[PDB]
Amino acid sequence: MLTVEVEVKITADDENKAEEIVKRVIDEVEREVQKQYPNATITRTLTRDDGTVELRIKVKADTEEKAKSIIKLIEERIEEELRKRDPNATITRTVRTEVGSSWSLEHHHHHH
Repeated sequence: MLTVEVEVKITADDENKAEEIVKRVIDEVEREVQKQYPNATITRTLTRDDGTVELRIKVKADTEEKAKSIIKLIEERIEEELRKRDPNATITRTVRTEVGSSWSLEHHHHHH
């Protein structure tokens, strides 16, 4: 089990609504993801700013690929629902976790 974060910086005219709409999405997707991916735990961290909301979704899952699926469910719904109140909402997705432990120190020379 690995954890992966995605930091989506959202520029919006009404950041106050932007945050609350995204939260509504995260939770309505989360309850479904706990049934489809019972391994995958979603955590959310939003912080508002002068015409911005910094969204950080932390998905702890078996694989970051299946976690990318979960992130995409959140992406589609946050973008849709937010623009329905505020069309100024442009989201900028940046992956905060670059999946390490790539370098496998596989040392083996068995005498037979």
